[PDB]
Amino acid sequence: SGFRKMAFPSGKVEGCMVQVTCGTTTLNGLWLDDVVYCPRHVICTSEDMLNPNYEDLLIRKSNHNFLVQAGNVQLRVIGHSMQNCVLKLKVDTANPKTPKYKFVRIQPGQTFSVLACYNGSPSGVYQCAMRPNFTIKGSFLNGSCGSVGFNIDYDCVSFCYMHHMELPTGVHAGTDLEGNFYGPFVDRQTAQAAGTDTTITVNVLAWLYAAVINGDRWFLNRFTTTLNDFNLVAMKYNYEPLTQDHVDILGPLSAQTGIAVLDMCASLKELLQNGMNGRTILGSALLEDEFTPFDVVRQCSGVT
Amino acid sequence: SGFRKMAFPSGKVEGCMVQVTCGTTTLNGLWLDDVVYCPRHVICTSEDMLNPNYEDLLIRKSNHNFLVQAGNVQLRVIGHSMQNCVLKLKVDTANPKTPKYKFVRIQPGQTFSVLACYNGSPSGVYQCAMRPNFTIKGSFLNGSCGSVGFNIDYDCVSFCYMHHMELPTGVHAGTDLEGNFYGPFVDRQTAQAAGTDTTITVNVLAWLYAAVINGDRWFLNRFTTTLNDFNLVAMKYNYEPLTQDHVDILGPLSAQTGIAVLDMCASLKELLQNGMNGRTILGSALLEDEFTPFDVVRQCSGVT
Ligand SMILES: *[C@]1(O)C(=O)N(CC(=O)O)c2ccc(CC)cc21
Ligand SMILES: *[C@]1(O)C(=O)N(CC(=O)O)c2ccc(CC)cc21
Repeated sequence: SGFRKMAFPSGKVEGCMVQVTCGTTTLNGLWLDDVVYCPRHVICTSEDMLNPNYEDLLIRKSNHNFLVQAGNVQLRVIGHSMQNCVLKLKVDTANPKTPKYKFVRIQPGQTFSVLACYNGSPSGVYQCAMRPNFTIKGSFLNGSCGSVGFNIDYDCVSFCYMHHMELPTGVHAGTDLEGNFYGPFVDRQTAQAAGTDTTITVNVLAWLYAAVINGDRWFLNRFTTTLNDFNLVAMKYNYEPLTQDHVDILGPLSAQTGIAVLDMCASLKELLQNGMNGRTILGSALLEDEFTPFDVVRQCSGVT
Repeated sequence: SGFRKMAFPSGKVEGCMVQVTCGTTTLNGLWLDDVVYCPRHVICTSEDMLNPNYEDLLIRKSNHNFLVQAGNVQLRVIGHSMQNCVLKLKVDTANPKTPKYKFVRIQPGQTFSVLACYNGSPSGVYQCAMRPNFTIKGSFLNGSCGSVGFNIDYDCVSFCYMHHMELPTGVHAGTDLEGNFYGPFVDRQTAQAAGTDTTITVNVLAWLYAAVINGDRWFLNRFTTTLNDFNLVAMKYNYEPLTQDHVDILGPLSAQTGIAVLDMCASLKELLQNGMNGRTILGSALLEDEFTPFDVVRQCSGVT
């Protein structure tokens, strides 16, 4: 019993974190096999950040200008290339602690763990979600760029995010491990605003199922709804539209609890219209949307 | 910018988790040097749990009745002893991945990370706090016993908790690594009720300082208070009494923000009396009390 915001064990990713320094800029790198992946803005000064031409700035850099340190030992850089917004630094040593891994580009609403690092050293791990506007709400200070987001399936780490930026509003932006930003963001110190940060409806429903499984049932109402009626209310409350794909994904949670997906939708609709009335659900006074249906199944079943 | 519920990187603790089986019961163990620590109720059947006499049950057990597996390899048990509510299993091999470590008994209000495990395998990591009634609100399923709580200071892991029990209300109880339970709980399947779960006042204030540092300032009021006036309101709201020791501990956060501790107390007093009014602080609709002042300093400064 009990339901917590839980991150994946971070050991497999801690064994991959390195420090990358180019001139006077230092950030984090991800060492997998004989390649170190890092934000391409490691080559920039704070002045260059205002309007960088990365291809031009990279002409002035050779292999020996990238200092990669793993623990307290220096790695030899034998090649470098820019792929989208990441630099790939070929090193002469394969990372002995390289886990089984994949690079995945996640969809909005998907959750992942972030191992926040500074100078190639892990400081903490937390769980977050790719917002529908393609930002994440992380906890990142100067030097955190290059910190990665990931999911784990038994022994394989699927890297899905690398941190690159903080928008002027304090929210965060980054890329997949191929260097492609999530959303319309660019690695430039220019005013970039995020779109509407809607609530991830399918995740709120999954978390309502977790609440029922853990005994918080006060919010269960005597109503049902349809996808179209529910979505009219969801639109009004800045909730993402619910599709039949989302209903399908909640099927195992509906089966475990005996609560039809549309009945849970009607309970959510009443919570939106009436509010919490000073009550809590799983120790929260707001509806939590950073647990996917897969997260709820995993946590409630004890997947290791 | 941004403030998250963050756990310590778990790698150092993942390298210590083992599976301990005695007869038909399997739980987790913590392998440090040549000793494996685990809940003494690994020797019990579900029937024994109702009214166990551990000393008597242990007479029927020899070294070879404790099966310890680290990864997919069996460890040889060459000694066993009961210390309070934990068993210490001496093994013939020192754990090669033993980090620098200490065993600490924490005070209520102190936070720590839990690496939830099943069959000696890590499933997730989350941050929690020792409640003032000496329970924790974790996420633990059957077989999670033996999972540990810890804090890290650079390279030294201070183990503070081992999971032993779930109370009939869904809250959790356990011991320090010397086997002494936090609070009045016993390792027996008998109705045990928790006392008042008060709010950790000093932690709420630390989190209000984190909110100010991250730009959420709407709640800052034009008032001040005294410790005695504040405590009269805190008692009414089931908040822990604030002492001058707590004020001292908030000193660095008071200095960083320029907000006197007693002014923050008056802002908290107004939040308690007026409520949030549908507003949020750091994405929360309730006042968060599972960040200590040390956690706020660490996260806001980037300690690795
Ligand atoms: C990136 O290098 C970094 O560490 N940060 C700080 C952060 O808080 O995220 C940051 C902020 C902005 C930019 C512009 C692309 C880069 C970085
Ligand atoms: C302990 O062996 C365990 O794993 N659990 C399950 C839990 O959800 O915490 C448990 C519950 C009760 C007791 C009685 C002491 C032991 C354990």
